[PDB]
Amino acid sequence: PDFLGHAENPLREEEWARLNETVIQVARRSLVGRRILDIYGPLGAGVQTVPYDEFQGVTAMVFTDARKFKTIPIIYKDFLLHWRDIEAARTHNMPLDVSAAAGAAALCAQQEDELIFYGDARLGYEGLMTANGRLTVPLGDWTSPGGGFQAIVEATRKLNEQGHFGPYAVVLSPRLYSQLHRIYEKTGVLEIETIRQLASDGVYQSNRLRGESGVVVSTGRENMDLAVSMDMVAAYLGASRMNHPFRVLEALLLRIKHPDAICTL
Amino acid sequence: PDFLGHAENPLREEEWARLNETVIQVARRSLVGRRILDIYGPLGAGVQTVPYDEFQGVTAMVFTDARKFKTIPIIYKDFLLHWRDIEAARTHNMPLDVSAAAGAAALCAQQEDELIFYGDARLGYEGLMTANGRLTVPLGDWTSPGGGFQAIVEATRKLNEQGHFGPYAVVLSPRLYSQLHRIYEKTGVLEIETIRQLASDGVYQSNRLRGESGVVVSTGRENMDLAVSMDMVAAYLGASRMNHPFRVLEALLLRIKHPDAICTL
Amino acid sequence: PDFLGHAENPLREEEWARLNETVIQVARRSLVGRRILDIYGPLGAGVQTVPYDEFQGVTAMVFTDARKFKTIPIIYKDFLLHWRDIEAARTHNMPLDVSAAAGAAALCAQQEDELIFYGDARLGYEGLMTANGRLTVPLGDWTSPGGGFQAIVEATRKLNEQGHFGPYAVVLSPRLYSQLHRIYEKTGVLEIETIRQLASDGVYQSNRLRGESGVVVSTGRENMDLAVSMDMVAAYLGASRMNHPFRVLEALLLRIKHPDAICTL
Amino acid sequence: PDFLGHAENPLREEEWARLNETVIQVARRSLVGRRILDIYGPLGAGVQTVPYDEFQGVTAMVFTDARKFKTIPIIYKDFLLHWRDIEAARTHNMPLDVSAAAGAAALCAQQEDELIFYGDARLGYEGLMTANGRLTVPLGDWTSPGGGFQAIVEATRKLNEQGHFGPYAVVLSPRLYSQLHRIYEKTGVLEIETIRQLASDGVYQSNRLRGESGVVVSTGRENMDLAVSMDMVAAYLGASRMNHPFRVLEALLLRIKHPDAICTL
Repeated sequence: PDFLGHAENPLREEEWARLNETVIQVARRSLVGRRILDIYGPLGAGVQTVPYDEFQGVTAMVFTDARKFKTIPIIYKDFLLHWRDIEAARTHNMPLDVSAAAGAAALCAQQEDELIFYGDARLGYEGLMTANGRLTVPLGDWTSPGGGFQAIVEATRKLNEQGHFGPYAVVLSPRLYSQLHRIYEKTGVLEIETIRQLASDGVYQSNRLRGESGVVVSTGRENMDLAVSMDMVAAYLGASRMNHPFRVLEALLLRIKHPDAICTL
Repeated sequence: PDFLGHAENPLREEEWARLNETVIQVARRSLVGRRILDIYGPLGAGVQTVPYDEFQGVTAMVFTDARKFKTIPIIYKDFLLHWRDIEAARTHNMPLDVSAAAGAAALCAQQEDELIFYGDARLGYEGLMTANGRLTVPLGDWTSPGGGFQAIVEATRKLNEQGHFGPYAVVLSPRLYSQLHRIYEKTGVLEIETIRQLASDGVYQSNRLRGESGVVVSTGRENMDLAVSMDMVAAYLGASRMNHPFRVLEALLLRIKHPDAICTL
Repeated sequence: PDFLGHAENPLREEEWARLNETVIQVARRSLVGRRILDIYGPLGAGVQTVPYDEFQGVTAMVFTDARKFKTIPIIYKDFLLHWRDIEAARTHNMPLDVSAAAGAAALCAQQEDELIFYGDARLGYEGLMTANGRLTVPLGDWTSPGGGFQAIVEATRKLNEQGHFGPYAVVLSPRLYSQLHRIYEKTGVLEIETIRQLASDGVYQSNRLRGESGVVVSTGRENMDLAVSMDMVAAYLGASRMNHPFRVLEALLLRIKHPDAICTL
Repeated sequence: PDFLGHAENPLREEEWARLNETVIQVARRSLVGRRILDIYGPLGAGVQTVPYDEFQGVTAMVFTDARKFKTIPIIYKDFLLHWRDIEAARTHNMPLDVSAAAGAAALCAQQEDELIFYGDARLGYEGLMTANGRLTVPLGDWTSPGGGFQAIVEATRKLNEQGHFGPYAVVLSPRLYSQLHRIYEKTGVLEIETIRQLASDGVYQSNRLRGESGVVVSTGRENMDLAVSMDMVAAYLGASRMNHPFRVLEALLLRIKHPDAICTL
């Protein structure tokens, strides 16, 4: 009967394909970090450590590669399919409900963006909001109509003088996004279109930022990367008590190879 | 073991293809000069001199081709891959990190744009900012709202009277770009849209220009060319001390076949 | 002529085999550390980081493998074969002189033993003489006939009470080795035979130890390992100026997975 | 991907062979009981009860085999391999780390020797230190130089008068082993060589014995056996939460078929 037995992929190939498509699609729709960072290609699930810097190195002599090494975190969320649903979908209703997968993937991607913007801060992971040498600037009197473009211009000037010209990118909190998206306030048209023309790559909004945020970054690779050990895939754990629990995995590591292209408002 | 040996392409065909794709892609994204100049097709790395003018020529008689001849410069930047990384990527992590290639290509393309806009000025190379018979015009009181469009109009009029009508193109410094991109200042809408409609080919911004710049040019071929000896390719030098150093090459020459279509602000 | 050309293995397969045999043989004869430490098998030259501990680990949740990660050093020594010698040995004298390889390998193995016993101490590497939680004991009045066996017995008792019984091993400095190897001094026969019977694995002498040393360790695996990235092989660098320089490589890392089985005199 | 699936031997045949070789090798090195007891051959994991005596047996009549029957204990220790390590070793580093297996096997073999020498004493299991009819003898004034050989001689005499001549074997505690291994103390040479010549099979040391111990036994089969249900093998339990837990099994039973060849000091 094949269901009075333990395990080894209760779902068929079509159902696995549908599940993976759903999880990948909702991840791609939700994630905002993966739209300004070039990704070090998918290395495979085997790797656990990746270099964090750039290779600039030159009786017996000993040579120790002194760049840096950091371990790759792993993000997961659990979800459960009832016993009878799979057995039905194998003969009964051809669709298999994958609502739980969508919910789990949404939570996982939200945690991913939170991890990129804020590091764990005690495990040693760093982030676009906590990187050392962050080029911090003050962003005060934002409520004044026309006081947000000034901070963006001074920030991009500070990055230009440090040697980092080229296309920029801006990630703003929802409140600041609305404030800059509502008013004209300086000379001409809405004071988010001028910033969008200044950034030349895009101005995005991230829900994970706190009340006041808004870093501008230099989108070029070799400034900041994103090591993808493996993209979001759904994995089967094992039939606990004749049900079927799964897990959606992801293993990303932000590496700030050059923390000069960061400027926090 | 193939790594206790010297040389001859440590990278496989797939890795070479990825490296060349990365370098070409970042070059194409960064370069601004190659968007207003038609390119004399890639001649191959063999050539070292190209004619700089147009052929208009008519006891024994001697005939000397008296047009002009100039040598083609070559732009390069070095980068280094560690020894173990290639050996790993051959069996371990399938990706090979090409961050260094991206950085080197960005620097090389920046130097390319600098070379086009400013010549070497002592090696004899000339440029859109230093060409003789440049049709120089004064650009003063730019800060006055509505004082930038006037200079563009007088410049395009000066080019029209010299016999060079047709589509134009404008390359402005970042400061002037923002100043014209921020204000309405004359009659109607933002005073960069009217200039964009006047130019009919595009108004671009180049980071390599100094504080005050902004030439307008006639985009037609036979007015100004761009001799491409070879596009940006990554070349392997030779394993110095069991590491692997590379070099990204480029050989371009701007030739101003007719310095009437230039006007510096 | 094949010698008016650059590179790619000037030596034939027989000569390479002889060279590798010589270097491996002298290494195996000289090394004393590899006789009390089980080796994590040769991982291949690709790997650069290995775990330093034992896996004991258990809105979305993030899991960071928190054991430890350390990079694998690399030990090398250079040697040079004259130009004409290889060309002769290809037709003239069938032997190729490999004296330089033997000297380089001896120096490399000496540095290896020094590295195992003393860590680099500033690069972060640790060693049987500097490990934290070392169970230090005082070894005074060694000159007194019969005062060396007492220290060994108290040290092995201290290890027994900590939970580490099983076979032991002892590594003594040359001076202490002679002192214990010269005198009877307690009850019966030479006071190095009783210690040898107590250790049950062997009492060895290492030249790299300073004046006063003599740790006793528990030889079992899972107490202390030795990660072998690659054994000593001779590698060819590249014909600099028509000569032929080589290099003998080695990449070992001592990992003290459990610094309870150490006791320094 | 074969790792987004549950179970059925995550390790390949080579890795299983290496694991079993490591566990068996460390067991064989550590165990001291299996060096004086002939083993009733490996019966297979199926059996759970073995006879404990020797068959000496002769309206309807009923015949009940009245020898004895005892159940075979099972000794295990758990260890865990991380999720990513197996996936890496399948493509990345060819070695698989088996340190945990070595530690678990060492603990299991230590428990085995403890079980042989001391029975469970409440489950009914018996041992060379607790067997009834043990021929107990007093071993006092051991510290006196030459007072240990006397006890061994009187013990072997007591066994000889009981009808059990033939080769003997001696298992002594570490303290008594050192005391007899340090002094000459009677007539000639070290007072452990004479006992070794008296025993004719070997004098061994076991760490599991308490402060004062030292039985001498008659090594012949049919006096005392060792029923091996199955030797130490590593078994896979099942992927709990995408990790991989294992277990090393062993099922031995000491059976004292004739408790006359025992004499406790």
